[PDB]
Amino acid sequence: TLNGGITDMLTELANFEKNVSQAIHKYNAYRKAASVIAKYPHKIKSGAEAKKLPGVGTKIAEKIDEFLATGKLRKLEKIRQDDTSSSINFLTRVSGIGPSAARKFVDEGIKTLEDLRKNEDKLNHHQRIGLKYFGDFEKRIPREEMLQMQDIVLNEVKKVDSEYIATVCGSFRRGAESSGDMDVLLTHPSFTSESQPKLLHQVVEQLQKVHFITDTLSKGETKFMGVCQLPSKNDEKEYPHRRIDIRLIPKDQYYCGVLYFTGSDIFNKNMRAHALEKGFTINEYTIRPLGVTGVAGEPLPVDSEKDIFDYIQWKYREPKDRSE
DNA sequence: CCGACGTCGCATCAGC
DNA sequence: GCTGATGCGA
DNA sequence: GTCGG
Ligand SMILES: Cc1cn([C@H]2C[C@H](O)[C@@H](COP(=O)(O)NP(=O)(O)OP(=O)(O)O)O2)c(=O)[nH]c1=O
Ligand SMILES: [Mn+2]
Ligand SMILES: [Mn+2]
Ligand code: NA
Ligand code: NA
Repeated sequence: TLNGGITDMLTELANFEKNVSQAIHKYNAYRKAASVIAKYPHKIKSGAEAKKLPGVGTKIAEKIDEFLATGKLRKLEKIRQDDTSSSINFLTRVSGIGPSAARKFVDEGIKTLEDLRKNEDKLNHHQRIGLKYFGDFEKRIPREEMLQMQDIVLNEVKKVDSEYIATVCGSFRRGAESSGDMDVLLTHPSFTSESQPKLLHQVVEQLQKVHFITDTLSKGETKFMGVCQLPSKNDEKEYPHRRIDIRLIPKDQYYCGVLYFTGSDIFNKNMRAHALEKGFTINEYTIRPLGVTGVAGEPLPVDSEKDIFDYIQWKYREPKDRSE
């Protein structure tokens, strides 16, 4: 919060670029700038000072100058009172409503949650779920609830077939005190690259049967996106509904998957950079050697996370030490 | 100057 | 009905 | 919007 006013500003600008102007690369630019400023251990005195940071250029330096001198940005203040733009930006907070749908809604006079509630038949299945759990989906999940959620998922998975391997990844696996969602990775010895596709279905079905999974956003043969909720403790207040994903991955690509979806974002980029250095290319699925001309060879056998590290001469890093 | 900038599974649309 | 495009989330 | 080939 050292430069909180600046990073709040850049984040708000980022959102209007994505949701209103539909300029995804400007969105990412503003977030890159906000992130590098968020890490900078001094209170910024000038735009010139900030411009030394990678990701902060001429225009943002100009904006920072205006903010420091006046306490605001004229453009941002203006788009804030724009009823059309502020409404488009807001509606995209509904899961399933992106920039395109939000624009169409506002175009025909639908600008609020209240308006969405009045117009169910113009909402697809995902958008209806996003509306129903609008509040819940914006809450974070305390680690304690995540632990209880993990208890349920690992138990039910093993109950379906004890040969399943399941891992809760993401921020939880890195040991975070709270999480945005629950990322579950699943594999099974009978599922390889060279291979039934009811393997995901039976796990989803069992979680529905014990009433853990409450809604489905999408479900194919390899990826489930949905909603879950912990059971209510006696006559206590109900737990918020939570977002849960389940990914079914071939055995031979499982740990490349666990690595990637454990993160963090930044650790992943660093690791992949070091791999090219050492002559390897790592994606979410595999690790392949690069020839002298840059030609990628066959995927290398991986039977653990650590295997990936050994391939690239890196010593195993604990998930709790993967913030970068 | 001017193109890159993460990527891909699933739901649903657009065209035929 | 089928194929490819588009929107969306993360 | 920022970067860099
Ligand atoms: C979206 C995204 C995902 N990942 C792979 C690694 C992210 O850390 C990770 C898990 O994704 P997540 O749930 O979007 N992020 P998180 O679990 O670290 O954070 P949170 O608990 O959802 O807030 O998956 C990336 O490497 N880059 C990304 O941009
Ligand atoms: Mn997550
Ligand atoms: Mn996630
Ligand atoms: Na800079
Ligand atoms: Na949305």
